[PDB]
Amino acid sequence: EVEALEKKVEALEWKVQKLEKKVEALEHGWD
Amino acid sequence: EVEALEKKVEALEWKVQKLEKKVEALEHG
Amino acid sequence: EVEALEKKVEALEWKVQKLEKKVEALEHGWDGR
Repeated sequence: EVEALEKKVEALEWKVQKLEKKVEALEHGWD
Repeated sequence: EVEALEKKVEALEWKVQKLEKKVEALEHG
Repeated sequence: EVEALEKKVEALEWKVQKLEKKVEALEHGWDGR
């Protein structure tokens, strides 16, 4: 059960860092 | 303790999915 | 182990909430957008 939780958190941490990059690009008008 | 964590992870999982869809829209129209 | 999950989860909540604010601001064009 906590092993399953840990995989879920690892994937969230990934999705969230990708979201952070996308949102910063949008905020800053990057590129 | 663990059950409470499971609730928090589900809540986060849902919010991140909504974020992904909205950000994706934002990148198009 | 479980203590570590709990801190990771807490971090995520702060970041996810920051992301929602930013994304809503972008979507509604708040404060010039």
